[PDB]
Amino acid sequence: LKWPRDLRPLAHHDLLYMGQISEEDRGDFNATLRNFLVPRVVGSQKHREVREFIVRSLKDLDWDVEEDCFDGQTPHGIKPFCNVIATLNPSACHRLVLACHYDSLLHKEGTFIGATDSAVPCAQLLYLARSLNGKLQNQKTRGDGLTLQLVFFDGEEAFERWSSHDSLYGSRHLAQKWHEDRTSAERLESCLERSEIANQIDRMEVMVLLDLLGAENPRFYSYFGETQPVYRRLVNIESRLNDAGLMELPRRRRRTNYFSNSSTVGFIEDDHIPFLKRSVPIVHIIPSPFPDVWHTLDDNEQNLHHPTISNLNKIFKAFVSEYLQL
Ligand SMILES: [K+]
Ligand SMILES: [K+]
Repeated sequence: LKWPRDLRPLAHHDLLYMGQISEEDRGDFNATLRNFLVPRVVGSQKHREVREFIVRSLKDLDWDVEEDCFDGQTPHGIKPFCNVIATLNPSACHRLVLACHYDSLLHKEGTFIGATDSAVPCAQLLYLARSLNGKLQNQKTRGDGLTLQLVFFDGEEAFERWSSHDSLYGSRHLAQKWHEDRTSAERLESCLERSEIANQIDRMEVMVLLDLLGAENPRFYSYFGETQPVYRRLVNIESRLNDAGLMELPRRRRRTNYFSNSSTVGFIEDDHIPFLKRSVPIVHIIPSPFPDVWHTLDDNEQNLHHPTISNLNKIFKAFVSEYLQL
């Protein structure tokens, strides 16, 4: 079955622009990232400060921001959680959803920054909102029934041994909440003709979940045949940026090959699962293998690879631009 939205290839002009990184672009991203490079354990002050920074940043861009807060039982007792959902145009029927988690693992060995997991993805979502603001605000005026939505999940990490009951606290909560919140096309702005909308989760056109980003040379695969048409746009955008010489490589005459044009045999549990189970199409932008620093105290700022982050930012900016026809 074909994708419900006809995917128009990005014009060369727009590809070149989205593939440019200025000195002030790099600086802005790094300033954003610095806010996240702190321990962010569930219920802590720094975690609250990070949430407040996310909320203020997006409110300042005139997005609608909801703080979805609740208390849930964990192996460490009752804990407070708060998901952040930012929506560019609440009224638009369909959402391109980009997502990550903002909590950091409570590590048995001590202070854990979780730079790739997922401080970098958090910063990337805010950077996209900031850097594309003018174009996004223009797109919102179109009445075309599509918008951008950013979800920063709380409580992705397990408190003890990962299990169905100990992990994904924010995502399980939000997926259930949206599934049980009934609605219809008649109540929404410009739904696609053959849309089956019965609840809020049906409005999530595709969920692009970013996780474990920021290490050198990540390898991505299409984890879901359902979203192959969307995934292939990431492959194409990467190829086009390389052809144009817009990727940062350590030597001349190399290419990035992050987005493999294959599928893989790999089952990864993450915040997409509760949405996947409710028929939300998923693109999971997570590397396989995981970065070597995964869940170690070495998942820190200095182990980030900035040229890779810059390259990913170019791909993501071009992707959002293509999908929303910015
Ligand atoms: K121009
Ligand atoms: K993790």
